Amino acid sequence: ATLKDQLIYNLLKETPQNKITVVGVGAVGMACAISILMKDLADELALVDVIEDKLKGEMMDLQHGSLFLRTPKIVSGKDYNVTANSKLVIITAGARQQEGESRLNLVQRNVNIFKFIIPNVVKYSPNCKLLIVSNPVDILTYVAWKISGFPKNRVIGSGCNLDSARFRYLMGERLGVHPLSCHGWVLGEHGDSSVPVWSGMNVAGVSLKTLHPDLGTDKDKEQWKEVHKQVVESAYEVIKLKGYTSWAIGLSVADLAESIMKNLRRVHPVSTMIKGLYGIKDDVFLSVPCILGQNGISDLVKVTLTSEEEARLKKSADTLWGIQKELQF
Amino acid sequence: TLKDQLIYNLLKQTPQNKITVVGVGAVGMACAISILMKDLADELALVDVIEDKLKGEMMDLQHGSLFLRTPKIVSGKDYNVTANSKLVIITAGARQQEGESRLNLVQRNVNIFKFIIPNVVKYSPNCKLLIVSNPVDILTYVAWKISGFPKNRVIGSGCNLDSARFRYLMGERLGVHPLSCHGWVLGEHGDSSVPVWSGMNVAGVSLKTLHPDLGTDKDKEQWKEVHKQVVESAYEVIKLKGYTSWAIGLSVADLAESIMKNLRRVHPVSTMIKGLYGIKDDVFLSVPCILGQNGISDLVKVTLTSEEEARLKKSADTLWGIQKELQF
Amino acid sequence: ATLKDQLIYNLLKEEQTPQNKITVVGVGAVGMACAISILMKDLADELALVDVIEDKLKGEMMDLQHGSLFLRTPKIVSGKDYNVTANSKLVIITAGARNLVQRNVNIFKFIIPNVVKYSPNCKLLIVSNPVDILTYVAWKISGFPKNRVIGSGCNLDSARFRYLMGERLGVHPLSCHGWVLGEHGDSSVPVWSGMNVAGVSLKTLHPDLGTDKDKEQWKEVHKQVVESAYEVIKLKGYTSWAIGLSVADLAESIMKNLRRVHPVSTMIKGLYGIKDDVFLSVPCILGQNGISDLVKVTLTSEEEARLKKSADTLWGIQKELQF
Amino acid sequence: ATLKDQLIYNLLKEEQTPQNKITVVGVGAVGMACAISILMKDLADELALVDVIEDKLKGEMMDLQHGSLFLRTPKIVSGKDYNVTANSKLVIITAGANLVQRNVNIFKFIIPNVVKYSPNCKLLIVSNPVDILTYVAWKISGFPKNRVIGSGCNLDSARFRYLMGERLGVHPLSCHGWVLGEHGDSSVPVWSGMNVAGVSLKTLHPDLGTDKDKEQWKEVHKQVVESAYEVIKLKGYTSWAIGLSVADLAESIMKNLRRVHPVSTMIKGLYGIKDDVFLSVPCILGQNGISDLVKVTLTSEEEARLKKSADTLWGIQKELQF
Ligand SMILES: NC(=O)c1ccc[n+]([C@@H]2O[C@H](COP(=O)([O-])OP(=O)(O)OC[C@H]3O[C@@H](n4cnc5c(N)ncnc54)[C@H](O)[C@@H]3O)[C@@H](O)[C@H]2O)c1
Ligand SMILES: NC(=O)c1ccc[n+]([C@@H]2O[C@H](COP(=O)([O-])OP(=O)(O)OC[C@H]3O[C@@H](n4cnc5c(N)ncnc54)[C@H](O)[C@@H]3O)[C@@H](O)[C@H]2O)c1
Ligand SMILES: NC(=O)c1ccc[n+]([C@@H]2O[C@H](COP(=O)([O-])OP(=O)(O)OC[C@H]3O[C@@H](n4cnc5c(N)ncnc54)[C@H](O)[C@@H]3O)[C@@H](O)[C@H]2O)c1
Ligand SMILES: NC(=O)c1ccc[n+]([C@@H]2O[C@H](COP(=O)([O-])OP(=O)(O)OC[C@H]3O[C@@H](n4cnc5c(N)ncnc54)[C@H](O)[C@@H]3O)[C@@H](O)[C@H]2O)c1
Ligand SMILES: O=C1N[C@](c2ccsc2)(c2cccc(Oc3ccc(F)cc3)n2)CC(O)=C1Sc1ccccc1Cl
Ligand SMILES: O=C1N[C@](c2ccsc2)(c2cccc(Oc3ccc(F)cc3)n2)CC(O)=C1Sc1ccccc1Cl
Ligand SMILES: O=C1N[C@](c2ccsc2)(c2cccc(Oc3ccc(F)cc3)n2)CC(O)=C1Sc1ccccc1Cl
Repeated sequence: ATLKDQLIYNLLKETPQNKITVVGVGAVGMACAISILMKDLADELALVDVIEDKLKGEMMDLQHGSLFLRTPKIVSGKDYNVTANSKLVIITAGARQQEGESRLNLVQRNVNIFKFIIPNVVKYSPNCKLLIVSNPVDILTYVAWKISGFPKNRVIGSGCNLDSARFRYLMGERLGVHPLSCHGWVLGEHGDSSVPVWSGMNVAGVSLKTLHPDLGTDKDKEQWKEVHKQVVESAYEVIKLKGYTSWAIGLSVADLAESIMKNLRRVHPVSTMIKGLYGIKDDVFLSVPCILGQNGISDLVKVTLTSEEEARLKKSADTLWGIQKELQF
Repeated sequence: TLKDQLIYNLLKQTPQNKITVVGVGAVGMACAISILMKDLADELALVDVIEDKLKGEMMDLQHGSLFLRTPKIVSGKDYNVTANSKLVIITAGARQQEGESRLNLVQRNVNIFKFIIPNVVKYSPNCKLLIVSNPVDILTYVAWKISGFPKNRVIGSGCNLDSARFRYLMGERLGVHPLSCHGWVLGEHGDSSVPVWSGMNVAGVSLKTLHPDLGTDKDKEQWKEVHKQVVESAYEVIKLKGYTSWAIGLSVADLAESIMKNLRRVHPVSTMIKGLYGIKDDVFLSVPCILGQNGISDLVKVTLTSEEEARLKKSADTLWGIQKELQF
Repeated sequence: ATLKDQLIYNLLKEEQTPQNKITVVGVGAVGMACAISILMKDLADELALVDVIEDKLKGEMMDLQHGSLFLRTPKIVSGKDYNVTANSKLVIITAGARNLVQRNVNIFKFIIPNVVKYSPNCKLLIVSNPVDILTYVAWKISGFPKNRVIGSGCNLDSARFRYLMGERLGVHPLSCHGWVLGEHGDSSVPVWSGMNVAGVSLKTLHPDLGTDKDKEQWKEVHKQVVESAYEVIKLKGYTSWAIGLSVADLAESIMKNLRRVHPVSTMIKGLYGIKDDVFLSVPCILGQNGISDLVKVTLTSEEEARLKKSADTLWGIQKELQF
Repeated sequence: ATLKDQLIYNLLKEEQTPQNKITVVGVGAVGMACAISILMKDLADELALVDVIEDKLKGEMMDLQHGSLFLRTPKIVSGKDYNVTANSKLVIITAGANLVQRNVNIFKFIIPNVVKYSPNCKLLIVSNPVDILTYVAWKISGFPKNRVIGSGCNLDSARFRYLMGERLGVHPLSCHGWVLGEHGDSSVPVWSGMNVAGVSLKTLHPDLGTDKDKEQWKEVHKQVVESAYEVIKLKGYTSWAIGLSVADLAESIMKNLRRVHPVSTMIKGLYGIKDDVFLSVPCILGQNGISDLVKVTLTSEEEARLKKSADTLWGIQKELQF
């Protein structure tokens, strides 16, 4: 008999219980993978990409670290059979933006990628929650929702989670306080058009807007509006300096994955179907504070916005619908 | 100011558990993320020669602060940023191209070390040095010679990764988690590494006793192939993704953990093995070491078979050959 | 209107089934140490507590709930009725007052049918003493396959042994390997042949290891394991922290399907000349289906005889039990 | 030669100073809950335990030591002699016997013994009445106010957030609310700062925390007080919730996180308080203890409860001999 048979007596012959799939093993996908592995959120990790060499190499590199991890099974493949029975599927797959090329071009190029991915994911994990990271995240969340046929609670966009995370870091740096104790919400459209909700900004329940009524206005001597401007600046700066962003997004995604996998019911700024709110009548996804758990977005926090903040959200929803109506599905 | 209206200042201290990472490439950054997610430091310093990459990497880590428990992340080309580090991790250096040997990088990484090591020692004279840059065994010796530090404070990542990979492969063959599969890969980190077949066990049950052909050419199960798979492992990963990062990042954080927490765990790491196995030269290679707050305080004297001791001295002879032809 | 309705807009109605639920039966010193350790290791999305003393039970549940801000287990429940334990992945039995096998078999006769009724697919983790007999009792009453009925067995004995080994060598217990097998407690067997640091056999280096002609008296380390148990009980009246931690470690392998090897009590019929339905500790592979595999340890004639003697004793008691 | 010498080659002799040492004084239900929580959060490289009951102390130490295989704290020590506490970064006082003079007398022995072995430590006071006993520890130690911290309203605040969470169907982490002033019966819920995702509950419901409230949110604070008495009535004491809240404070101190916590501090100069009185306000907590304070703007009613508490505490404090 084999050494295995000489050493081990088998009792049982024969599904993963807390499986997570990462689609796209680029810099974002891999940072999501390592963060999830170090937070023990899954009993099985699946990786999918179209570049087979890179995919196998990334899987092997992770597997070689098994001794230091508590995720006993790490798999990869171009075939979505490796994703079967995932509780959560994270989409970080995307086309590399060409020089000159417009952003509407990239939208459709990523829609074409999504037209192949989403049916393959839903076929192997029909009851999964979809977590969209790929840009433009608000449009691609809508695309994922339309293709999948899933109820809106199971289609989550990373949205303004990173924007809010960056805002809190910058707030923290200005005040000499840990970002955990600095509260502030960046809502609406992820990226350039995001809305800092000045009314909600506080340390220990002390409203910064109450203490300083000029907060977030051009009338502000301290120019706190620059803290939101810097959120936008930092994204461009990181890309200019290292060519991409990975660690910050990976960490923010693992945080969302934690609330879903552990059914924590924490409130996060994530992209959801906001039709019926703030005068929005189109099928658009934008970030609002959402209760996140085992069934995805179960609830949403109704944030009271100023006329300016509400108009900004409306304008973003009109822009997103404009792109969404002209997409080829 | 709004800061003064909101916060009243009471006090107008040195970092207590500071770690520096030198070299922010794929290895350095994987070491950084692994250390950050294991809460090993109250302060993380990053050093590199590439300005842009350094600032970008620091900023990317800082933007994830909300999800971390390391309140201070700093970077700079000037080593004043590294002052009073408990542990300095060196990952700076030229890496293998597809198929290239680690010994081929020695000359240019030794020059890189001639600049780094004096700068690190100047700002952290009492730190422990953790060397990752390849060839790791020779570069650990180089760091030891340049620094003038006692041998206990100069640690090379060594065969820690080789042993982790071996245990993973053992685990996959037996259907057991690597944590429960015990086996030691010693000597040089690389082509001349030694799998110690005598110490391979699950729950104290010797695999060599149960299968006397273990690690021999007479083996029908070809267990010797598990070690070949360990030797080839970096070459295969380099061929597929162009470098290795995750596995080494994880193994370094494991060593950082034993040092920062003074655990006194036994790890296969690069060390001054003069006086052991008939070695009379200042050779650095992997043996099981007790790792704590003062680095390597103790060494485990592994009993090697005639053939296993042979293979280890072959590894030591190779490394000394390269080591001896070096001007400081 | 409610402030909840003014603040929160509901999207989903029906709240689903718990995915990673753990139940602790008996909220004594052992049960509560098991509970806090599992909570601080984030092994469960829901924790259920059961006891017969209703006031203590509610107080313990409330004390844990008040620490929620510092935890990642969003639901903590308790009750005398086993409906609170429904759909548990793992049920830990620490129930009964801390000779006493007959009163403990009788409470198991009430507890086990109640646990299996609400969680038919759970793994059973038995801690209550005599753990080896009570694991057999749980197996018989539940009707579960042997893989889903685990006794804490020699896990604590082995942990204590490794601690003492570590202290003697100046090495962390994690790097000190040694297995204490068979019957939990006084009759446990230290397997001297498997004792090592970095794969270096202590018995090979010192052939007198675990013998009376040993000048270093390493046999005393096992003697100290037994002595320490009595000492802790003499000094504080019970043991809680060490058993709590060891149980959370078992819970981790099970919940995370790690397939790590642990010294736990299992049905060892067919091994070491044992022909009866007896549960004794051997190294077991632990995962989502409980004990899927067992490590066949090579024992000396003396070590094998000690297990056979323990098996004859345990079967003697077991034979006379009525279910 | 010994098996240890045959197996291990020693490189270093000198084995010195613990880098991240924590001491727990009083191994009762509170002390032991603090100990296990700190051990499971890997906050220390060394744990020291002190008590007057020698048998219980050794038994508790041994029970923790037997769990070493599952921990990352390589050294657990105990003793009646404070030599075991030398060079602690943090010293947690949970020792205890109206009741104030009995505890003051216990503190007159403890605090000098702690300060001589760990002159640079931060003192974390849990023993009740925590606000008076934090003042007592500060007076006896002679330490600057930044290094003398009372657990204060940390537990009150945590309980409040738990109850808020249960009412809203939201995790306590996402439910924000501050309970300040005097720990216990006289604690002040700051209704203005209560929010979920920056949405002020008082703005949405102006009747929040008043008797005019049809939803009776004032009852959530009443329930915080009710729950403390209930837990004591049901199990005889509280341990897990306090051990966890202390471990959270220990984390921000040991890791220099600079997180904001409701803890007891010397509040002379604030809210018209002119006496040396300790009570809870949101404090920035790090490696030097309380480095900063958040100046919370309070209503007339909230400020009145806090000043009233300060007058009462000073009344007791002036009538104490030490
Ligand atoms: N939401 C956020 O805050 C945030 C932040 C940073 C980046 N991003 C986005 O995440 C995406 C990925 O970023 P990146 O840096 O990792 O890009 P990347 O180019 O490095 O990686 C993308 C990966 O997607 C893969 N891919 C392409 N087509 C695929 C397909 N049909 N199936 C599976 N995989 C496929 C590629 O092969 C590649 O490996 C981008 O769209 C980016 O804009 C979002
Ligand atoms: N098991 C192991 O020990 C192990 C495993 C994998 C890789 N490695 C080694 O780690 C090293 C780094 O690998 P990599 O993939 O990160 O290479 P990399 O090219 O991605 O990064 C190397 C970094 O070193 C920096 N650097 C060069 N000179 C420097 C200087 N004088 N000061 C500071 N920084 C300087 C570079 O600028 C670069 O950022 C290599 O030597 C590699 O072989 C070791
Ligand atoms: N296997 C080991 O290594 C190990 C180590 C230590 C203790 N133990 C055992 O664990 C058990 C418990 O220890 P303890 O110190 O917590 O005892 P304990 O007396 O403090 O607590 C026992 C609890 O069981 C409860 N109980 C009694 N009947 C019950 C019933 N029908 N249903 C539910 N609960 C019931 C009691 O009310 C009590 O709360 C003992 O049998 C003890 O010997 C085992
Ligand atoms: N939110 C809070 O601040 C909070 C919550 C709960 C309890 N507490 C307080 O914590 C304290 C302890 O609670 P407990 O349940 O553990 O009490 P306990 O009676 O169980 O334990 C107290 C311990 O203090 C020890 N002790 C007495 N004198 C001592 C001395 N001179 N030196 C060292 N140790 C000594 C006792 O021996 C005993 O072990 C009480 O004052 C209690 O009110 C505070
Ligand atoms: O950090 C980030 N790096 C990004 C990136 C990552 C790899 S290439 C580009 C990045 C950065 C700057 C503009 C930018 O513009 C876009 C927007 C959509 C699109 F399809 C392509 C580029 N994208 C993607 C992204 O969304 C973020 S977050 C961010 C972006 C802008 C403002 C504020 C925030 Cl918080
Ligand atoms: O640490 C412990 N405290 C105990 C206890 C718990 C509450 S009151 C008594 C304790 C101690 C001594 C004998 C004792 O009696 C028994 C009874 C039945 C039985 F199967 C084993 C021991 N029980 C329970 C227990 O099993 C342990 S572990 C242990 C016990 C004896 C020797 C070695 C070890 Cl490792
Ligand atoms: O949970 C708790 N259990 C307590 C206890 C602990 C062991 S015996 C009594 C507890 C509870 C109720 C009143 C009570 O009264 C006292 C008695 C003596 C004294 F010096 C201070 C307070 N003590 C101590 C304590 O401070 C808390 S927290 C708390 C207490 C009251 C209201 C609100 C909160 Cl958050």
